[PDB]
Amino acid sequence: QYYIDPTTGQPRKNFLLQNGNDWIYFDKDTGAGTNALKLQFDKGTISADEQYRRGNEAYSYDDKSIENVNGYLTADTWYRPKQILKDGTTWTDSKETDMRPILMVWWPNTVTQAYYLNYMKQYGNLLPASLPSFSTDADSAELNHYSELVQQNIEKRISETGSTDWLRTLMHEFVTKNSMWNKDSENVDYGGLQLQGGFLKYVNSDLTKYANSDWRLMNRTATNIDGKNYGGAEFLLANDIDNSNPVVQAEELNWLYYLMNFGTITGNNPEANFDGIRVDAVDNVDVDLLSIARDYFNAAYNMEQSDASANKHINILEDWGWDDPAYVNKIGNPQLTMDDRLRNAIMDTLSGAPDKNQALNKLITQSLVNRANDNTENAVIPSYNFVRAHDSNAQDQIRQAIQAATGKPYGEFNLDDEKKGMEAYINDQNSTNKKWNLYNMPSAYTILLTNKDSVPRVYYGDLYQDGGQYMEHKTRYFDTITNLLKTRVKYVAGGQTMSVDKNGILTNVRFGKGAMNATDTGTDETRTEGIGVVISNNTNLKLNDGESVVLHMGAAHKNQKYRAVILTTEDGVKNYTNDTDAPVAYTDANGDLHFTNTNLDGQQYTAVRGYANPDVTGYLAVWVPAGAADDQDARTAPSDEAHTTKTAYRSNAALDSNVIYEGFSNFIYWPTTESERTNVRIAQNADLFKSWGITTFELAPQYNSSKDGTFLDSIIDNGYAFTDRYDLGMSTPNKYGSDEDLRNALQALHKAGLQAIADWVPDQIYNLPGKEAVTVTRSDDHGTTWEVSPIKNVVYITNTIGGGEYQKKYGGEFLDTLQKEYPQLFSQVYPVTQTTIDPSVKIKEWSAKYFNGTNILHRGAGYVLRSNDGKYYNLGTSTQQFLPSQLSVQDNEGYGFVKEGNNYHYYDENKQMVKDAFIQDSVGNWYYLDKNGNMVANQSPVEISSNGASGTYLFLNNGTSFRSGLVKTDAGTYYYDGDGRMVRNQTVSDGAMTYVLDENGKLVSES
Ligand SMILES: OC[C@H]1O[C@H](O[C@H]2[C@H](O)[C@@H](O)[C@@H](O)O[C@@H]2CO)[C@H](O)[C@@H](O)[C@@H]1O
Ligand SMILES: OC[C@H]1O[C@H](O[C@H]2[C@H](O)[C@@H](O)[C@@H](O)O[C@@H]2CO)[C@H](O)[C@@H](O)[C@@H]1O
Ligand SMILES: OC[C@H]1O[C@H](O[C@H]2[C@H](O)[C@@H](O)[C@@H](O)O[C@@H]2CO)[C@H](O)[C@@H](O)[C@@H]1O
Ligand SMILES: OC[C@H]1O[C@H](O[C@H]2[C@H](O)[C@@H](O)[C@@H](O)O[C@@H]2CO)[C@H](O)[C@@H](O)[C@@H]1O
Ligand SMILES: [Ca+2]
Repeated sequence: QYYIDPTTGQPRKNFLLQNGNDWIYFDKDTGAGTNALKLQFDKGTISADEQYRRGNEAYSYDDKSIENVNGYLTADTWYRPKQILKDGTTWTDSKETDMRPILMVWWPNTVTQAYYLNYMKQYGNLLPASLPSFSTDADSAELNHYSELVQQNIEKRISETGSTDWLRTLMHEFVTKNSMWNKDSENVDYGGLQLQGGFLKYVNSDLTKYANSDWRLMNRTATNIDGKNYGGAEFLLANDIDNSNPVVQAEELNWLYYLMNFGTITGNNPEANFDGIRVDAVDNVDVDLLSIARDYFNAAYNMEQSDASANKHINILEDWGWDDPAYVNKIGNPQLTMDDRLRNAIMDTLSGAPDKNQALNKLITQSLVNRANDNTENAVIPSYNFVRAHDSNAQDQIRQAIQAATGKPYGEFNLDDEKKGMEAYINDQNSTNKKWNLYNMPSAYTILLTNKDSVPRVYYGDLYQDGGQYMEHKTRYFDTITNLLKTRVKYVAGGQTMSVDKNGILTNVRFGKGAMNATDTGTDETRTEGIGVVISNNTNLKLNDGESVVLHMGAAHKNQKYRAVILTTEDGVKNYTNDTDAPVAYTDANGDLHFTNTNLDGQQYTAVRGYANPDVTGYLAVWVPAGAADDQDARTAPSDEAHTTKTAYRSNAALDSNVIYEGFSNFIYWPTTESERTNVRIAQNADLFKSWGITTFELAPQYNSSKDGTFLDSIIDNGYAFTDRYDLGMSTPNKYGSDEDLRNALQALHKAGLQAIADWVPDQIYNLPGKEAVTVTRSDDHGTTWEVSPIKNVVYITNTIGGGEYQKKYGGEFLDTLQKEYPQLFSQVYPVTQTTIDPSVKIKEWSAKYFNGTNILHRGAGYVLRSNDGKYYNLGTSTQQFLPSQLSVQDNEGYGFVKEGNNYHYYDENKQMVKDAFIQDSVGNWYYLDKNGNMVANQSPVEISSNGASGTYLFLNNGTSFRSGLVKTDAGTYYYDGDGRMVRNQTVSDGAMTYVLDENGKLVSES
């Protein structure tokens, strides 16, 4: 049962021997002999082709074996295969860490497969650089051979690097070059409020049921409560919160309570709570939120009881829609509407270039208030007005200056870029011809701060340079505007008149406290109060000799000395902060002040004429009575008299006595030292703000920025773009300081008698790190289906799960207290939902079910993998378990080596019988299927063309092709080479053995 050559001691291995009628086969490994005629084909044999198919199957359909999102697969999915083609050569059982890209073994179509091969060649170096591009007409057999070659090469590179890090990067780079897997399939469009290039609305589906909602009532703003009109755009930025969901509404109330009691809650400090809110993005949320905030404020503070009660909590609305004020008034002015008519009148008549400004008359009429003869109180819709805001004529133009100074694309910049753009923006601000800054700021602010029936709001960036550390540099308008502010405190009160003369010149008068009309004789304090303003926007203004400008100061101001507050000069303006050295003018017996093209009593700059300089383009002069005491204060305290209408604010002298300060710019820099922190500096300057008559300080939103760079707000970290609603400089400081700095700023403000406004931002949340599979539809800013998009009811990977530790800690945590103290909040029925809020679920973590939609995420319409007929692959978590065929186990019945009658056959991948072909098995044996498809296993030399020319083969009874071995017969000994072909007429070596074969193949000698 062993065969040795007794003369050499050496054993014969892989040796077929005839002994009489018996044949003995001595095996390859040990030379152990068996009856050759009883060798049987191994029924469990599989081909090398089948071994390859199976190696690449998924190890299992576990979450652990196949990267997924809610069970769905993506173009980025890696998986654990059953086996790894280790080092490109050796199939080896996979470890749990042997993840491989699905795109190594699967492609959505042959085109993408072809493109994959070209990419892996060109950028991966995973095929020879010489090889020709595979084209659209490329053959499947050819694609598969080179796909297998890429795998072999990938495996080789993994073996040498010991890593797949490189392959993660390479594969993702390839993925993003496919339209179906990048922004190109997402219909990028910036129309309307698609600020980030488009939206996907979330829709109900059986495929993503955990993301369903019964709400998502969109665009239900002041003009669209019943949903039967168009309304404002629901979608604006990032992850849109569904504020029509009663559970979300209760969480919005919870958050509002957190802000209003922030000091108590986070610092056990009753001096560090906010006093009012700004409602951000009013026209982009369910208007129910306005009544919800109302009702909370009513219950906590009795807002509607009196002016004294309402005015202790000044609230504002970011409500741009021109129909909003009528509605806000109807619901009780719980938060002050803006007057966007009036701000636009300033834009059209003062703020434009000399060739743009329109007739000044618009200032009188285009407003919630007609100001020709404003001689009454509590008669109009109360409102705030402003000339600029952090995002109104600031952020676009400042980005334009940065683009100009650096040449980088619009809205892209680092800190150095910003500084360089800021230098260009300030130089422009200091020019007569401005490209990026508004014109006539002193005149615009003069209108802002001398208007009756208005709460003016002063913008930080008109006092201090927008970019810089907080309050680091002043604008050219700082002296002008603060002079206006102190002057407003001291003198501005009573009735108002405005008119425009035949020369287009505006006269604006306030009579002083105690006088409503030009004919009122006034009270004690009227005399040295009031103000007279002359404005032109005509840089070429020239009065003809004899023509005049008359300010009708009124019957309280007959035969009276006036002095200038502001006069225009050739190069700028002159400010007078008190009577000293201020030019004077006297009213006549009627109370009229007269100006002409001639100076008054030799006083330079007292003639009316046009100028053009960096301050004034046109004309500005401002006059007040001389001889006011230094402590004169023309403000009115709010009455505690019961209201007789359902309203918080009323437009009257007490409300008018308020000034809001928007105390930030988007372009405040991150502090380099603790002393540079915005909130530190606010705390130190509370008495200064007070001295300007600021009664409420609007702080920036205090939420830590998501820092994700996806919009300006998360580039310059203003606090409008955040993951964690309750994290106010708490996990780490915000741009303005730590939460302790915020609390100290609130306390300092309160010590000075100022209120503080919390910026309430219910519209959206950014940068949620948890992926989620959600059925979506590409849509416009109103959630109208984007008709040309293929993304309609398509599963898409969103970033919707998370919200930070403070949302977790505080989410829904004050609802108990609110229900206990103010049960009436929980029975109110809101007009859009037509139901109450729902405190029964606390939101501690966000997910898709709580959102209306998302900006487009550039993952591509087909990022979530589907079969040809549109069926989604899935582990079975959210829909039917279904995997690509290459990942799945196959039914092996009638495939591979099949016995039929007395013969074995081989059926290929198409269940087709294989004829006249060699097939190798998984352990390296070769078999041959003859021209009738029958395996040859007859142990006799047979002629076969493997292609040219004909060779002599021998197949043992198990079907294996005999190779690299001797066959000793009674008629002679023959040698078959490494290809299983009989050797004739040469000398060969096989290991230590040298064989000489004659022309018939008979062994002549060995050694
Ligand atoms: O004409 C309908 C018009 O209305 C809305 O736009 C408003 C927006 O809601 C306001 O906040 C503000 O910007 O004024 C706009 C004009 O009223 C829709 O959002 C818009 O698509 C639509 O054109
Ligand atoms: O901030 C959300 C707000 O943005 C848009 O409003 C513009 C407005 O159209 C302009 O007049 C400009 O001066 O400033 C605003 C803020 O950028 C939307 O139109 C509005 O509906 C939305 O609430
Ligand atoms: O608010 C006083 C103002 O009212 C009228 O103008 C309104 C007009 O009634 C409205 O339809 C609205 O859309 O805008 C106008 C103001 O911009 C008077 O015509 C006007 O003289 C008066 O100042
Ligand atoms: O065909 C391009 C098309 O795109 C946008 O139109 C949207 C539209 O805004 C939607 O409300 C809805 O009807 O689907 C359309 C896309 O199929 C652009 O607004 C439009 O100008 C343009 O024609
Ligand atoms: Ca919204």
